[PDB]
Amino acid sequence: SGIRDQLNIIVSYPPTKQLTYEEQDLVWKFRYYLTNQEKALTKFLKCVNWDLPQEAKQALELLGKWKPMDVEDSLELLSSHYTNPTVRRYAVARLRQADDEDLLMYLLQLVQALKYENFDDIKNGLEPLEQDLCTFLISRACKNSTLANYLYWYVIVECEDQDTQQRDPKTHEMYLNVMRRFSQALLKGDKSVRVMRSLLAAQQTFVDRLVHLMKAVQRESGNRKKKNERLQALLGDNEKMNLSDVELIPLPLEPQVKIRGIIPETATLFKSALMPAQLFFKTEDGGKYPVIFKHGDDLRQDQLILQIISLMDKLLRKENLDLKLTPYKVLATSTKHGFMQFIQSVPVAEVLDTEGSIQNFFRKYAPSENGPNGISAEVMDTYVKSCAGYCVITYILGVGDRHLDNLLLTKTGKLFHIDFGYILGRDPKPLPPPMKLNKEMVEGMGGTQSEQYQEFRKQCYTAFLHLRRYSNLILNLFSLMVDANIPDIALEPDKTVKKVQDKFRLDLSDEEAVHYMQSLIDESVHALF
Ligand SMILES: Nc1ncc(-c2ccnc(Nc3ccncc3)n2)c(CC2CC2)n1
Repeated sequence: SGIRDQLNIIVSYPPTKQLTYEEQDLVWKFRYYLTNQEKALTKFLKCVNWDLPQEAKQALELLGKWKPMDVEDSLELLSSHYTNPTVRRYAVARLRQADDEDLLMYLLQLVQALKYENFDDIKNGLEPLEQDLCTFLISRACKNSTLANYLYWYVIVECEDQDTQQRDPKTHEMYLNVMRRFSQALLKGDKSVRVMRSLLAAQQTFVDRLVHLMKAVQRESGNRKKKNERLQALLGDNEKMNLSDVELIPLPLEPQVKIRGIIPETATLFKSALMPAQLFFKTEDGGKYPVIFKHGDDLRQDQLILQIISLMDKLLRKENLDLKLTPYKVLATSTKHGFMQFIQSVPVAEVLDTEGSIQNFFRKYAPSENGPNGISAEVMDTYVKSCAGYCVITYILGVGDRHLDNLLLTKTGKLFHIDFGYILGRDPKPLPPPMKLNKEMVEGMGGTQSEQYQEFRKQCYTAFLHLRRYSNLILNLFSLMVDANIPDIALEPDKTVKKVQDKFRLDLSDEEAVHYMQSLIDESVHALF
């Protein structure tokens, strides 16, 4: 039997690779032989004409007898492609074997995946073991405060979405029903479950008041110094604003952190057009949590990229590879405003302007005599690792608008990227390089002939080989985002996944891919001359 060779190629395919008429009839011919292969069920379900009552009936029979698929593959079954109630329930049942830690990593996409669900089932669950996506998400949210906090904010922003409201009123109403269903489930739950609902309410009003505070500061006609004094004044008045002192509510940005209020004196506005605020949150244990509060911007694209960077960091750490990345938290509280976790760092542009180079900066704040080029071995290892991680991650996500004001550096050697306005190949200038690696980074690791540069390339291959192994999960997650109001996705929804897939070079073998990665680093470093 030599047919199993061509058959195994079809099974190993990416989730978004369309099966040809020939491949389709080959999978449908050998269905029963494939019931022992789990990664095959995925390929089997896309051969079925679900509009044919006889064909669907036999397929649902095979589903039952089939070796259950991994959580990662069940995500495909929740995309717009499947409408079969039984296939969608099967996906929920497989997603259920995953723990809350993995579930949270997928929550952003699953809230999107609700627009592919039965809208009538969602509405009818409202008061006048085999759950749908809505029922499952609420079920898990009632048992986990962290899960419930993100479910609240991810859904509220979709309700608030005015573009969805006018261009698709059916979808907007479904999300209001998802919110109503969640609120209903919380009020019907235990003593612990019912307090969760008032905590979400408290956070909502805190955000509402914080929004109002931002608008009140702009009433002050004066300069930034006068605007800052205005911000600090209003923040001190807890009778009026009620933001310096509040009952310990979870921080929307990181719900595991409970807060007492915002320190009024250390609160300032950033020198930028939209003037976002830098706010220090008093935690329950007397600590400080710096946040950026942005009003007049849609953080949903940055929220998606940072959620993917977080997943890629977790996947790499799981493979015993800590590339010292900065997956800072981003939570959108509206389509008009949101939070970002503040990381203490210096933009690479300010590094050059004040110290001349990265290596000078490193020598100033972290010197070591026997260390490479007079810099600490720990700081240098951190920098080489982070450069590598970000080089591969930005390449995969096709991050544009890379300039030295949105490349940040820490004194501990951590290098990270911010502001993901241009993603999936888009850039302000035409013909962008596929590898975003500038001369400043190369010079920081001691030039193209250093041992650090060789380690950097090595780390790049490792990271690229590890992330390619997780392409199925990443591509499934991006596939659930196709119809989301994410600017760089909404431009070409139908072409989005393919833009990510091509970066993996899944056509090449592990050895060929390392060759491609080493040449791509070569050609980009070459172009810098
Ligand atoms: N769009 C955007 N995306 C991310 C960040 C961000 C996120 C996390 N940490 C930091 N840190 C710094 C940044 C600039 N200078 C020092 C630290 N910045 C920022 C910078 C804030 C001025 C608005 N903007």
